[PDB]
Amino acid sequence: NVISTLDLNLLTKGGGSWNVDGVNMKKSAVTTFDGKRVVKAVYDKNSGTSANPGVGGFSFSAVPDGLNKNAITFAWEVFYPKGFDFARGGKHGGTFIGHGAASGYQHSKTGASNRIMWQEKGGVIDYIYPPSDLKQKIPGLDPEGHGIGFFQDDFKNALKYDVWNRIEIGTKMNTFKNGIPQLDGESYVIVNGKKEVLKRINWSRSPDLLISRFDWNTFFGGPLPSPKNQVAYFTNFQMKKYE
Repeated sequence: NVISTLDLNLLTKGGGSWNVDGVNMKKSAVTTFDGKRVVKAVYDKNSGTSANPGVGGFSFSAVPDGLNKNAITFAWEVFYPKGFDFARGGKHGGTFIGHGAASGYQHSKTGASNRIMWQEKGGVIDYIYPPSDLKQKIPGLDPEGHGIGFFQDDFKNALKYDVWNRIEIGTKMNTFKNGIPQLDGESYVIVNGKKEVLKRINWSRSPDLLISRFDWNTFFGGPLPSPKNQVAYFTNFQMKKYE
């Protein structure tokens, strides 16, 4: 079940056993909200990617003690005050495979990523950057342009207002046969108790390229940035056994 929980009071000083670095708090801050220790994620009007001038969200990287390189789940809760405008979606974060680019319109032969995005009206999708020059049998799973979305129909308006939404994302490596990846990797997403699973993934090209870190980086879009100054709260970041 839950292997460990991030202590947000250590987020800017190494994260304890989560081995956090790469921290960019931007305008966000660890605080208390609804009696929980949370991060208030501050999204300025017109914030998003670096193509957008406002400041929004926050980021950090973690390699927790106990990270299982073959399969692992990360989980968190998020509160959207009534009135929050989800626009046309944005990122939370997720699990990165191997080393090298796998996000931001850039791919690599050795890296992949499995992330949560929100969508319009509070939807959720699994958003995957697969590696360059690696066979996939899942239709549309190609390492070109932006990442590939899954579960569009399955989490429509899943993210509700004025409550703690529970989100999880699980990642399980493919196996290898004589160094050949076997198109048997998996992903799953859970939102407020509903689980959807994706099988038949090649997550890497070689048995030394495995699950390597959790990268958190929340922001609107691209391409559509935050329509207004607004906040959301994140809490209870957990690393969990892959179910």
